[PDB]
Amino acid sequence: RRRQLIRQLLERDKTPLAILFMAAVVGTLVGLAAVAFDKGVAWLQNQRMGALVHTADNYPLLLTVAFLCSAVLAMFGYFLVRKYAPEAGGSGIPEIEGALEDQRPVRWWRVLPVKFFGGLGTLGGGMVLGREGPTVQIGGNIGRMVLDIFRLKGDEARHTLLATGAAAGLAAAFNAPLAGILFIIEEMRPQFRYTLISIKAVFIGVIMSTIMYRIFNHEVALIDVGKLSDAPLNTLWLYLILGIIFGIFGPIFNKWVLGMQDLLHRVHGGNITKWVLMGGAIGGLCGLLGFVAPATSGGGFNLIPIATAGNFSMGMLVFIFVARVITTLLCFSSGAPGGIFAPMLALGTVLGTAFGMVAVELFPQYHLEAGTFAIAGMGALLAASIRAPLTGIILVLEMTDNYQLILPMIITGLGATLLAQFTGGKPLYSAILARTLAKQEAEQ
Amino acid sequence: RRQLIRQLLERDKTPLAILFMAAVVGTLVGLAAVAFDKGVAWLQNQRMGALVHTADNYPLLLTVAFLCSAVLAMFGYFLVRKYAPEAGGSGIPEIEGALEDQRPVRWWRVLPVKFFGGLGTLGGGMVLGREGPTVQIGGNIGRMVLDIFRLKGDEARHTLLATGAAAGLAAAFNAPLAGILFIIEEMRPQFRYTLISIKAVFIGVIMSTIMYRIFNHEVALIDVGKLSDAPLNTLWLYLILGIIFGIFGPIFNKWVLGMQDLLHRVHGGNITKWVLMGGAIGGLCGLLGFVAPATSGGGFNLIPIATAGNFSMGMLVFIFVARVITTLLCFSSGAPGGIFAPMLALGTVLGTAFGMVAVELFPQYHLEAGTFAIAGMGALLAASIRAPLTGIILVLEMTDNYQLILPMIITGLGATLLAQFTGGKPLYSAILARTLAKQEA
Ligand SMILES: [F-]
Ligand SMILES: [F-]
Repeated sequence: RRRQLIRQLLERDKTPLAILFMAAVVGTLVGLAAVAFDKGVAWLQNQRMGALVHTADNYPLLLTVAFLCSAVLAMFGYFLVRKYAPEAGGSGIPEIEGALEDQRPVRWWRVLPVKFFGGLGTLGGGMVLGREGPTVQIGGNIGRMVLDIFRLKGDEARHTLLATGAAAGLAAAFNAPLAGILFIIEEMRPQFRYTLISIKAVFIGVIMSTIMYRIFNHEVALIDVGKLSDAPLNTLWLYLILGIIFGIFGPIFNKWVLGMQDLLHRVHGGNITKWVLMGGAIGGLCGLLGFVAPATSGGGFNLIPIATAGNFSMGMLVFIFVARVITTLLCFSSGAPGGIFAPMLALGTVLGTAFGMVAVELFPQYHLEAGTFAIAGMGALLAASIRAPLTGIILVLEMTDNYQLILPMIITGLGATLLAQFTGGKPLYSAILARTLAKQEAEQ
Repeated sequence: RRQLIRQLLERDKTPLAILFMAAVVGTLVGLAAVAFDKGVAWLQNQRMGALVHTADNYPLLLTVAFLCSAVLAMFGYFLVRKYAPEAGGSGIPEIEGALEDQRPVRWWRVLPVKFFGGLGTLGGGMVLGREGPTVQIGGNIGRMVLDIFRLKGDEARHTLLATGAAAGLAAAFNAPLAGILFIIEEMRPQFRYTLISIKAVFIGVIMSTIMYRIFNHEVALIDVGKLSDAPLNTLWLYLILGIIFGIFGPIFNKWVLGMQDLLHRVHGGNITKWVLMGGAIGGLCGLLGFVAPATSGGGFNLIPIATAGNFSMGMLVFIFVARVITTLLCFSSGAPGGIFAPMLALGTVLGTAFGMVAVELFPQYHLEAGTFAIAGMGALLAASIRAPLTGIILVLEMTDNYQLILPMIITGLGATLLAQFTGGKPLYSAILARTLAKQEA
């Protein structure tokens, strides 16, 4: 196989100029789409705040329009899903993972407007769900759309522009080019066999995406956490312990999401009307909570900087974790459109923060900042539930810019994946793609 | 399909034996890396103490500089030609080859040869990098524990071979991420599926890196400080720089390939002419290493000086040209040692130089030449080696200027794109190719 290799080695990294140029087009569109989705979600969150001020006096009246406003956007969001694109329910990452395995269709004439407007409903409603879901799926669909439209032939191209769309989609959601590129080549591409995905092409797509997000979102980070302290070698072992804690919690959380998926399916049975109604119910609870306890609802990015800063009481940190596990499960396992990726960042941060606080009081010889532990914890549920540690690590890095915590981040994440393996849990995105592929055979 | 459904449910279940064994490879590679590194510096130190003992007679001191290196160089080329020829050059093509199951991992021979061979050429003050030694030694250690413990399986032969080379790049740069990424972007078999456990390579890189940190904490290899940000209206300049690196990459690639041949003439393959040529080249490096230290050595000392704009335009043009020369000479001569880091110094100098032109041409941009230095620093890597992802994340891990991530990515990508469009190849892949073809011929 030697002579073939020599031929192959000499022909390496020669992506067809067509695919390279098209990567740039996919990037650019995904980016603008992502920017819009973001700007849309923000506008609805804002009109909702403008309603609570038009009725800021009558608390029971105000507690009502807080509920209804979400409920309507929730329902409308669930409705676009169940009626026109069932594949746009849930995250949007198993579905494009499916598409990379050539085992799920990319119906872009339906998913684009369903994911976009349906997500705009759930997120803009104030539900506990992340933009990644929508942007990744949207991005890949936009990937497919420019494939079809220019009728590019080849396996390389289909897989490439599909992958580029998802990577440009993740990048634009977090202002995280490296994490987008990495996510594809760690999680997203097909895991069990070879593929022809030009990394350089995913690259170009991602760049263009990130430049578009930059044209419209310059000067304000999603997460400013400032420059935290260092970690001395004698402190490293504590991070292993935090990893192990995520590691056994990872799989447990995974069960609750799959389990809740089932338990919630009972309530509506498949029925579009019960389902939509159950959507406005969960939706409204979030709009409500988003007023009376805003750290238990929404994206959770706001409470990231706070937990890292030490401005939360252990009691509040325990409250926020428990509550959010509850609302994360409700919002995602109910099948609304939207990711579960970003909400795992908040759950991560909170849990680590609290660990840091206990680490500070038990160990003053160490000179701890509980904030280093929050930051090692932020990508850690990503590690133990999604089993994409290399991506959560680089993603947290890009968002928090605390490179001195590298060793700490890597060790925590790693400890989490190891214990997630060892206690019999599985990558959450893969376990979802599976039940969906298996239902695509059970009813046959 | 039903195959897939059973695959997804079984995903990321690396055999515990492979995981525990990664820990030991990483540790052994970390230790070995450290030892290699302290060895090199010690010898570099001695040579500095010999120039002090004779610091009066200028033509005498020029001599003992030449000789101390010449001898060490000779001892280095010697250990390779005599006991382990697969430990000539960089060492990455070889391990790549190994992972393709097309080259042998003779660890009983490569470990001591690459270690002491590297010790000589590097410690003598030649323009080479510790990666070659450390990645090869690390892969070889990986095979070594695999043999010794008799681990059967393709996954085990491919994983432990990989975690060893990642751990050895991590340890030579204090870049745990770049270690990991180099495996997935460049080292792994590029044209077919492989069962290499990413989680396991990770573990090896952690243990490797920790070892290095036990013995090298509190000092970084490159400190550059915090540089300015890069305005959107400033981004197109980085595209241009990457274009410049993109056309030069392939040309420089030809030159390393050709100089390999043109030096292979001088000695014909003969151990004595070869080891002698070695001491001339090494002698030249210990000599330049005193009269103009910027033209010789690893190159790390001038990167901060270049980034802080503390060189003149002329002094940069010189240093660059001077290094193109002493880089080809040192590495195309077959001396044990990587070409990977000497590209970092090259990429930095070109950048700074481009940066300085930008400053005087566009005062409206409020530019800092150091930002082009950092964008360029991993750009030659992108152009010649064609691992832009590993380049970018490596420079990030060493320079800590993340606000330059767009400019760095843009320049690097403009580098790979133009390298491809001008017919250049992945230099590591071109070398493994050359070696596999000269095999079956
Ligand atoms: F998700
Ligand atoms: F090299």
